[PDB]
Amino acid sequence: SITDKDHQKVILVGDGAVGSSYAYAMVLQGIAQEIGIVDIFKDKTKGDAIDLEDALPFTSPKKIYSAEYSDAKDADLVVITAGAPQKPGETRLDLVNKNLKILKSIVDPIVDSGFNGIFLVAANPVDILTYATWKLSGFPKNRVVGSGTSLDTARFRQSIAKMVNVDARSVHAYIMGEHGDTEFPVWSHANIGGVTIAEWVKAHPEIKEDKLVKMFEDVRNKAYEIIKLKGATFYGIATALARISKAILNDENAVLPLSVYMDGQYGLNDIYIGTPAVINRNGIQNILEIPLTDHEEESMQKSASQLKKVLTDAF
Amino acid sequence: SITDKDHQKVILVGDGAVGSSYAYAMVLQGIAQEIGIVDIFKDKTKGDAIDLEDALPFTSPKKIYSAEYSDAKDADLVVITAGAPQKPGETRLDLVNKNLKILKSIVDPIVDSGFNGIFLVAANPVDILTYATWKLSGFPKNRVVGSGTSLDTARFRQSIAKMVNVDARSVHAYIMGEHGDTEFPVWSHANIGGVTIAEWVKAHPEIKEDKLVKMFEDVRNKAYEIIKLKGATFYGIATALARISKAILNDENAVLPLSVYMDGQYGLNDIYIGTPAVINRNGIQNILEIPLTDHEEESMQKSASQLKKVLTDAF
Amino acid sequence: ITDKDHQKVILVGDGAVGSSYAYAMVLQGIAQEIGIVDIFKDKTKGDAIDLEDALPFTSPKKIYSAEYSDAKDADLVVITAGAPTRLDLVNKNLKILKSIVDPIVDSGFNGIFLVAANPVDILTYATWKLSGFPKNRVVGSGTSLDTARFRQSIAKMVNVDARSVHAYIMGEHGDTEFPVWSHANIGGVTIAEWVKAHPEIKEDKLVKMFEDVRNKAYEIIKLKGATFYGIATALARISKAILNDENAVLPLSVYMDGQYGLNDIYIGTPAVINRNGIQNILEIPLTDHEEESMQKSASQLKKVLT
Amino acid sequence: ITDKDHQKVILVGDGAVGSSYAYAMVLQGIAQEIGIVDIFKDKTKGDAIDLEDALPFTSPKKIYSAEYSDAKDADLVVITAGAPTRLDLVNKNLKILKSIVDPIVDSGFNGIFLVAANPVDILTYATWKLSGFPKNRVVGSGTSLDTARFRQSIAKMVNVDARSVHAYIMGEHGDTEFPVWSHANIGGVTIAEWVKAHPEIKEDKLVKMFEDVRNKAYEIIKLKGATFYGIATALARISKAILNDENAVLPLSVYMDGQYGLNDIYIGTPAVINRNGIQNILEIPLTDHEEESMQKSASQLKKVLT
Repeated sequence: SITDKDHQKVILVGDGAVGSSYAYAMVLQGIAQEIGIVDIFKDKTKGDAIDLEDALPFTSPKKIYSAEYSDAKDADLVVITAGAPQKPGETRLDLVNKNLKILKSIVDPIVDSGFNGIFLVAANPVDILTYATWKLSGFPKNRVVGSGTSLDTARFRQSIAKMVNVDARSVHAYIMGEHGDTEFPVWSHANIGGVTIAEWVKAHPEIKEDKLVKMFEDVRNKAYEIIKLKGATFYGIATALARISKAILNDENAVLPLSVYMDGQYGLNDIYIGTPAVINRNGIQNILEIPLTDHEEESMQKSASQLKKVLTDAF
Repeated sequence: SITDKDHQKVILVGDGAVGSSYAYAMVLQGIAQEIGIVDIFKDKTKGDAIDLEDALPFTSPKKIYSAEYSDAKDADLVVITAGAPQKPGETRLDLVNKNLKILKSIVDPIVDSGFNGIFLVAANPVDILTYATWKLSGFPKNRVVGSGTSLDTARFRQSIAKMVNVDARSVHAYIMGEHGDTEFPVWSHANIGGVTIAEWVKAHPEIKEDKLVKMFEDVRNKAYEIIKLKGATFYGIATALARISKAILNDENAVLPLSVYMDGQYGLNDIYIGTPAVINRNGIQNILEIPLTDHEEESMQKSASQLKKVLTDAF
Repeated sequence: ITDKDHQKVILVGDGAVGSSYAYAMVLQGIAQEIGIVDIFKDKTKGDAIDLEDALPFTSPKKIYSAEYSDAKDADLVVITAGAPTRLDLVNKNLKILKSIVDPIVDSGFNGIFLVAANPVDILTYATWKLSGFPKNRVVGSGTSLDTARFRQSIAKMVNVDARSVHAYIMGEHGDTEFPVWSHANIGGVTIAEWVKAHPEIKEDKLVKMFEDVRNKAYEIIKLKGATFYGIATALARISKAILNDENAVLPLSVYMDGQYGLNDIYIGTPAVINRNGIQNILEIPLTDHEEESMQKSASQLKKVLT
Repeated sequence: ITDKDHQKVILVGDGAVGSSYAYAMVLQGIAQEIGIVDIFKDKTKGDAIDLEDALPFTSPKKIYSAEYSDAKDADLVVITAGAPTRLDLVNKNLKILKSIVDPIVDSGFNGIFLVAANPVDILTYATWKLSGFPKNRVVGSGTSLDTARFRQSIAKMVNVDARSVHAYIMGEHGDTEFPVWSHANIGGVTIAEWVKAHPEIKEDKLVKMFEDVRNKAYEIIKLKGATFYGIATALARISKAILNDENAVLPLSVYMDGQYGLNDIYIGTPAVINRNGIQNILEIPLTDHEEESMQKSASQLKKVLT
C-alpha cells in the first residue's frame, strides 16, 4: 500500500536546549509522527524522550525515543543541532576545524545508514556547517538546508511589529547574509502590510532614522543579550526549525530565509549563505534574488567574502 | 529523495453537499496537500474547486481541481460519496442494484488507473457499499473502510454531552451495527469521563430511563429530522470523513467506529458492519470487540442478519 | 473575571454563506457560542443540529437557532442575509438590513458588526448609519475575498504558497475594484522585479489574471449556482482577528476620513483590526493610475449611496 | 464589549517548568498576554525576549518580564515557583507561596489560580487558605500528569493513540497515588476485558506499568536533572480548558466536600472545568481496594497539612 509512506520521521542530532526545544515544538504542533533523538549523552536523550512522551496524550501521537545514527535509514529529515562552542582564544578557523571533525562523525554514519532525505542544519556557524554537510554527505545542493537568517528575520519582524503595534505576521522584512556579525537588513523591501518602511516613516516622521538603525543593531546582538540574561538562546531557533520542518513535510512551497547554495545569485558562488528561498518536500526549489540597493549589495558581498575566505582555508 | 513521498493526495468521488463539505473541511484543517474532485457534473466540480481555492490564502496550501478517475493513480485516498437515493417504491434490493451498477463504474476505472491506496466509503447504504467496494476492487479487507456508525456515535455523544453539560470529547459512547434503522446504542460501556451511564444515573436519578431511550431514538432518527428541516444532512458526515482521513494520513492508530469486515467478531462473518476499530496509515489494524450484554448482542445479530440477507440476494 | 471568557457570535442569514461561515467557525474552534438567525426558522434549526454533530471532533460550542434578542450579549454580529451585478441587489438588501439592525440594537447588542451581504461597502455604510455604532466597530468584508483570489491566482502562476504572496485588491467590491500592482510582491520581491527575472510571464497574462479575479464570482455562479467557501473562510479569518485581538492587517470595508482624498464612505483598503474593531487604516501610496481607479470606484460608490 | 476579548496570564516561577509552559502557550496560541514573574529579573527578561522570537511563526502575544502588580487584570495566575520526595519540599515551598499570593491578591487579581508547584495538593490548599478565593477558583494540576503518563504507558503497550486510552491516577500526586484500573479502558473496552482478549499481557506487567508511572519523575530526574515537558503541556491543556470555557473533564487537585468520604482537603480526582473554574467533581465509584488507596492517600495528606 502506497499509504505506508504516510509516516514521517525525523532524526534529531544534538539534544541541547535547542534540540530539546525543537522536539517539544514538533510534539506540541503535531508535526511528524516519529522523532529519534541522537546525542553522545545517552542518558540525557532517554530523559528527554520519556519527558516528551508525557505530552502526547494532549497532542497527536508520535513514536519518540533515544536513537542511534542507524535509525536514520528511513528518516525524512535529519536535523543537526550539535556544534561545539567557540572557546576563548580559538580563531574562527579553529572553531571550524573542531566542528568539521565532529560533523564528519555524524554525517558519515548517517549516510551509511541509507538515509536518503533532507539535512536541516542549525549548529553554529550555520552557513559554514551547512556547506560542510553538503561536502561531507554528497547530497544534492537543494537537499541540504541551513536555518541561516530565519531567526534573525523573525527577530527583525517582531522588533518592527512592536514598534508599529501590528501582528508580526503582517510585517515582511529580511535579514540576509551569513548569520552572525556580518548579516544585514534589507530595508529596501521591508514593509508592513505592503507599505514599505520608507513610505511608513514618511507617514510617521516621529520614527527617526536612528531608531531604525538601533533596531537592527539590537537584532544583530540579540543572541548576546539573551545569553547575558539567561545563559543560552533556544526558543526562537527551535520554533524556526519547526517552521521549516513543517514546510518540508507538508510540501508547502513556502518562502523562508535560509542557508542556500549560491550559483551566481548576488554575484556569489560556491557558498551557502542566507537568502529568501522557496522550500517544499524536495528541499530548495527556488532561490529568490532580492534586487538590493548599492549599500545592501555591498553588505552582502562583504558577508560572503569573509565567509568564503574562511571556507577555503578550512579545506 | 524519500521526502518526495511527503505529498498527500485525496481523490473525492461525488460532489454533492457531503463531498463538497468534506473538501471544505479538509481545506480548513489543512489535511492533505491535493484534492481532486470527480463527478458526472463537470461544471459543478470546476465550480467547487475554484470556490475552495479562494480559502487557501487563509489556510495551508493545496492543489485543488476538477479531476478524472485516472488522477487516482498516485492517490493515497479515494473517498466515495456518490450514491443514488432510494426512490419511493423501490425495495432495498433495488437501491442496492442501482448503486452497484454505479459503484462498478467508479471502482473499476479507479483500480485501472493504478490506485494503490485506501478506499473510504460514505455513500448510502454505507456498510453494503463498503462490502461492494471490497468485492469490486479486490483490495484487502483492511484497506476498504466505511464511515459506518461514526456519525451516529458523534450524534450520540453530543446528545449525552448536552444533557449532562460536558464537552462531548469527554463522553465515550458507541452506536454500532448497520448504519440505519437497525443500529443500536452500547449503553453497557457508555461513559462520561470514565463513569458509566448506569453509575451516572444512580448519582443523578432526575435522569429517567425513558429520557435515555428517547435520546437514542432521536439519534437514530436524526437524519430524518434534519432532512425534514433543511433538505439534506452534510456537516456531520463531512466532519467525520475528515477525522477518518486525518487518522489515516497522520498514522494515528486512533480508535473510531467504522464499517469493517467481520471475521468472527460478535459471531459474525463476511460482512462489513459498524464497530470500534483501530485505524492508521495502512487502514484497519485491529477490530475492537466490545463485550456486549445479551440485549446488545441480540441487536447486533438482528442488524447483521437483515444486512447479510440483503448482500446475498444482491449477488 | 474569567466569566467574560465566553465568546458569542450571532449570525444573521443562513444561506450557503452563513451556513459555511458557521461550519468554518466550528471546524477551527473560533468562539464558544453561535446563534443563527433567519426568516426560515426550520432551516436554522436544521443547520444548528447538523453542525452540532461536528463538535465531538472539534472544540465545544453552544449552537442554536436564535432570535435577534439573543444578540444582547454577543461579541459579534455577522450579517450575510442578502437577496440571491452586486449593485443590482442594493434596494432589495437595504430593505432586509433595515429589519435586522434595529432589533439587534434594541436587544442591547454592544459588540462589533461584521457585514458581508452584497453590495457590501454600501450595506456597511448603511449598517453604520442605522446602528449609530462607532465607525470602527462596523466592518465590511470588502475586498478581503478578491484579495485572497488575487493572491491565490498569483500563487498558482508562480507555484508558491499563497501565504507568501502579498497583493491587494482595493476599492468597492465589485466591478470598479482594482489591483495594486505597484506594491504586490512574492516574498518581498515585487511583481515588476519578478517579471524582469521571469520574462515568460507576459504583461497581458497579468491583466487577464486580474480580469478573471474581478469576474470570479460570476464564473462560480455560472458553474455551480452560488459562491460561498471563499467568503465564509474570509469571515472566519476576520472573526478570529477580532476575537483573538490580533492587530492583523486585512483588506476591509472601512470608513474614509480623508484617506486617498476620500470622505464619508466605506470602501475597501488595508486596515489593522483587533478586539475593538478598526485601529488603523493603512493608506497605500498609489501610482497615478491606481489612485485614479480608487477615485472612480469611490465616486461611483458615493453616487449609488444617494 | 469585545474589549474583554483579551486574555492574560501571569506566570509565577520561571524555572524549566514555567518557561516550558510559556513556550507551550505561545506555540499553541493560547491567550494573548503573558507576564513572567520571578526573583531572577534578568532570567525573566531573557525568556520573554527569547519567546518573542517565536511569535512571527504563531499568533501574536504581549510577552514581558512582569511584577505581581501586573496581575490586577489577569485571567489566570499560574504558580510554578518551587525549590529544586515531593513532600520533602513542603516547608521550603510554603515560604515561597506566602510571598506570592499576598501581593497577587493585593494587586486586585480576580481570576483563577492554577497551582503546579510541589507538593501540589498541599500548596493548592495553602493557596486557597492564603488567597481567600472560592474553592472552585483554585485549581491544582494534581494527577493530570500522572494520568497522562499512565495513558501513554498503556497506549505504547497496546499500540494505540493515547487519546483513545482512558485511565486515571487519583489521590495525592506523589507516592500514595493509585491507578483506577476498575474504570480504565481503551476505546471503551476495559483493561480487564482487554487482558482477557490478549492474555500475552500478564498481570505483573500492569503492576510494573503503574509502579514505573509512580516513579517516573524520579527516573527523569536521574536521567536529565529535572522534568518539565509533561507538566508544562498539562498546564497548557488546563489553561485552554478554562480560557475557552470547555467544560472538559480532567484529573485535578480539587476541594473535597464529602466526595469519597473526604473533607477539607484538595486531592486529585476527575473534575469538570470551565471559564469559572471547577463546575463538578466527578466521583468515580471505586472498588474496595481502590477506595482504601484513596483513604490512605487522603489520610496521610491531611496529617502533613497539619
